[PDB]
Amino acid sequence: DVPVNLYRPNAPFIGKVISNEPLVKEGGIGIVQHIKFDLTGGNLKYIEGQSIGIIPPGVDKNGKPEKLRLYSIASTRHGDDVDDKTISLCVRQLYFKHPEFPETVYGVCSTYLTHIEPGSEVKITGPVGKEMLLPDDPEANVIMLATGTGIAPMRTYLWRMFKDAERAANPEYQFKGFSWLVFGVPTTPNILYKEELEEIQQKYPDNFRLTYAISREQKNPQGGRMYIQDRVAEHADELWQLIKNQKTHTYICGLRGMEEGIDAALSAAAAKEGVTWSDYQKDLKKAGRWHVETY
Ligand SMILES: Cc1cc2nc3c(=O)[nH]c(=O)nc-3n(C[C@H](O)[C@H](O)[C@H](O)COP(=O)(O)OP(=O)(O)OC[C@H]3O[C@@H](n4cnc5c(N)ncnc54)[C@H](O)[C@@H]3O)c2cc1C
Repeated sequence: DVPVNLYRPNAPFIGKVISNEPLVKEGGIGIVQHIKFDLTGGNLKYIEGQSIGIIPPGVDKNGKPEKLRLYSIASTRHGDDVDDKTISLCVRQLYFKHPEFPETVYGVCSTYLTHIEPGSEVKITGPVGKEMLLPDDPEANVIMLATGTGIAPMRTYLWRMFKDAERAANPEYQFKGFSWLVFGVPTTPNILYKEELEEIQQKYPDNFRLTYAISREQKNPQGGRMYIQDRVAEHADELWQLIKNQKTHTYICGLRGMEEGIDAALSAAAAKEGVTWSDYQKDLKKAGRWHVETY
């Protein structure tokens, strides 16, 4: 039922770049690009929460061909234009390292993607993943805890739930539950998809709550920079109350490291009612209601 491995690394789909647009506004940190690919001429289909592989050109330091890197799909199954013809990614350029020659390290696949030109042919594999799927139940509550590019699967869920053209295309999914996105980024210009996220909250105030953790602009009560874990702590009792509902799903996505703080916050909330969060969470994971993709 769920499409998986329609294309594999030995014989990838060759897609064409339609557009490559910047998501970090002036004054932000780093480069994150929204890249849309043309799927016509192949049979790549996918659903919300899945990933695709991209195989970048070139060889590694040992002269071996570069292998695929996975990227969370950032578009709904219908693509950004709701035409079933495209797929989009949300790609951050990876960079790092200290003063030792050569000092500048640029990630191979992310540099390739973030600098890619419209018209370029790209090797795509997948789709893959069954851990980040959105329930078919339109009355589900959906908690979304994202940092940076971890917004990608959240965009797929939220667009499907709330975009006019999506609602028109999906007669069997008219979302009437409650969704809450807690989104951590360093600056306001780094709020990926800010305008569209805020448009959704304005239009659906009873079905969508938007909470930011902006590290360079906000401080937690302890005086440290504000991170997602701090917002989860701030709203721990509330989030726990929602998690107790049999129909609530929670999604966590982004660079590894935020899970520990999230668990600590929820553990303290649950303990007040005699619940050991780590046990409850194991049961949630087994039930398919606790969804994590960190990298
Ligand atoms: C399921 C999944 C979903 C993903 N979704 C997205 C997404 O939506 N958007 C996105 O941008 N990325 C996403 N990623 C990450 C992506 O797959 C790549 O790993 C990333 O883009 C970097 O690869 P690259 O070739 O640029 O870097 P590569 O050249 O592989 O370089 C990566 C290497 O950098 C080395 N390194 C050394 N020091 C550091 C350091 N301080 N910080 C980081 N690396 C260091 C590590 O050894 C690492 O293996 C996802 C990954 C997974 C597994």
